Amino acid sequence: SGLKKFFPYSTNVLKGAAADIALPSLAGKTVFFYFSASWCPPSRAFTPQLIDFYKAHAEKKNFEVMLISWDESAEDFKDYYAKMPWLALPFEDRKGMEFLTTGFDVKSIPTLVGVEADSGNIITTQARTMVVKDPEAKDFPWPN
Ligand SMILES: *SC[C@H](NC(=O)CC[C@H](N)C(=O)O)C(=O)NCC(=O)NCCCNCCCCN
Repeated sequence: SGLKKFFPYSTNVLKGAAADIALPSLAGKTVFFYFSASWCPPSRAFTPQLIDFYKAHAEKKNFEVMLISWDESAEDFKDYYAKMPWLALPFEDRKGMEFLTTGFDVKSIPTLVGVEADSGNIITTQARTMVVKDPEAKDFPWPN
């Protein structure tokens, strides 16, 4: 996996209440790293739009979303991630969050960066705006 250079400290990611998801289940997909936090109103307001997009398109367009949390506390993470249907980098992997923030040049939230799982190549850094501008995914994955 292609993405293994982006997970130095977590071998499993979250889905719902579990922590049994491994990286091979992302083979062949585009993976969107979603930088967000509940303390940020703009981020909170973008999340539902991304939820509708995910329900409409995740299967047909073969993508996954992974929350990379800038939340303030373990409790805030738990409550905010519980609103989401997709994956998350575990909160206790703070170092891994900082690694990805630096690696994808994330200076603000919400930010959504799409990567090809098999190569690890960044495909798009504009997915936040394009989920809003292209809600039917006509031009997905919006390659930069
Ligand atoms: S809620 C957190 C904030 N996000 C926004 O305000 C939303 C931005 C935009 N309208 C959008 O909707 O995407 C956020 O992520 N703030 C963090 C941040 O931007 N810090 C970077 C500050 C860098 N300042 C540079 C100063 C250099 C001067 N020489």
